[PDB]
Amino acid sequence: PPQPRKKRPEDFKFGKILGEGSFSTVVLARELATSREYAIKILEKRHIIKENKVPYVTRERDVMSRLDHPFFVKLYFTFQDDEKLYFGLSYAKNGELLKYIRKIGSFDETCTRFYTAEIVSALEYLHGKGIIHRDLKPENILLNEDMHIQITDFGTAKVLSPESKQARANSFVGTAQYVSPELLTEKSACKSSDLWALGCIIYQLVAGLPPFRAGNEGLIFAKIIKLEYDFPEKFFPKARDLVEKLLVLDATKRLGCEEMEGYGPLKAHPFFESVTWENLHQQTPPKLT
Ligand SMILES: Nc1ncnc2c1ncn2[C@@H]1O[C@H](COP(=O)(O)OP(=O)(O)OP(=O)(O)O)[C@@H](O)[C@H]1O
Ligand SMILES: O=S(=O)(Nc1nc2ccc(Cl)cc2s1)c1cc2ccccc2s1
Repeated sequence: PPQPRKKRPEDFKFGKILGEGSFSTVVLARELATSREYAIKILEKRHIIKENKVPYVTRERDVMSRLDHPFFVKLYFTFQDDEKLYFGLSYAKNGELLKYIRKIGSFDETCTRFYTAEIVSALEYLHGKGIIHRDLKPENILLNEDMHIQITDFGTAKVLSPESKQARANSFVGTAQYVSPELLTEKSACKSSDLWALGCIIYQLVAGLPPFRAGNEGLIFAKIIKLEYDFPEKFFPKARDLVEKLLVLDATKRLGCEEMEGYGPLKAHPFFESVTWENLHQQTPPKLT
């Protein structure tokens, strides 16, 4: 069918900068005709052309256009003018999960469980569509007005080809603290690489910092491939067990991966015993304190 009229910059009143990326800026904007607020990601054409970033922009648009699930930032529209590309995104009013980890220091068990469950639910959806995120981290897990998660940053995601039953992706992307050992050693990532990142994130929610810590990337890489980390005291025992079943060097042995028979066993883990999985995005999140 036809679609709505293509939008233009003059259709919006732009407000504050929400954040700045290496080759993008996200600005809060109100659509004049509706009074709706959007986070509009803006890229300068000559800059991403000069700096060979066009593939990432195309990737972000293509991957986001495939998503239809409440735990992801939504791509509503795109438009361009002579100088710029514009992505109209849902506005995640409460910002990055990382902000809350820093502020509060350590999530309690109820909050760790709830937010872990939402991330697991989101990954189940993404992996079911054959998509690897590859840069899952608290900075990329935003929070909407109701404090549900909104995962973002899909420019470095990968749609695995169904036609070839593709399992491995060859682009080297990610963030050192959360990068999987297989990417470092085998030079490819798989869906299970996101489960490794999940393990790091669960650890971080409880411990306050992610498990592989150092002042530079190479030192972090060295720890990752040796599985060199420890748990702080008082780390919730069932959460520790879960993390130990995710932070596994062999990607085929991580709870939740295809070779471990998928998300059923992961959702069945004792840490999640009280979770109602079916309708998390309609549940009231526990207050973060
Ligand atoms: N949909 C959104 N709603 C609210 N805030 C957002 C949204 N998308 C991004 N932001 C904020 O804007 C910041 C900049 O995002 P952008 O994707 O342009 O760069 P980045 O991913 O932070 O940086 P880099 O691309 O260099 O890794 C984000 O870190 C986030 O805090
Ligand atoms: O189909 S696209 O891949 N075409 C593109 N045209 C350009 C032009 C200049 C630059 Cl720097 C990148 C792209 S890429 C595309 C359009 C668009 C608009 C807004 C947000 C993302 C994208 S991707």
